[PDB]
Amino acid sequence: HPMTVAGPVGGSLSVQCRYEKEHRTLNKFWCRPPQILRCDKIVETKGSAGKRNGRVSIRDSPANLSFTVTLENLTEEDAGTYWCGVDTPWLRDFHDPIVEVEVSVFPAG
Repeated sequence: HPMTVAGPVGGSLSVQCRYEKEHRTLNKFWCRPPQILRCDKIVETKGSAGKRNGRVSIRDSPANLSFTVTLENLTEEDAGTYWCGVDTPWLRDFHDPIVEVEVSVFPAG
C-alpha cells in the first residue's frame, strides 16, 4: 500500500500501481489525498479528468493488472503524497487508495 518515487527537476518519473483482477474494468485515477472524502482527480482512465492533464498522464494495462502514471517536466511543487485509486461503477461517497505514493523531486544534479 505505501510507495515512494523520485525524479529530478525538469525530468520525468513514472509510477506503476498494481491492482486486482476485480479492478480490471474500473476507472483508474491519480490524485492528492481527499480534503474530506473524495479526492480531486488529476487524471483518470475513464472519467472527466482525462487520460492526459498537462504534464500528467495515465495509461491502464489490464493485462498486467496495473496502470502507470507519468509526471513530466517535474518541479519541486510536484513532490508530496498522492493516491493511486479506482472508482466503482456506481461510485461511492468516498475514495480509498490502492497505493499511497510519495513523490520526491530533487534538483537536477
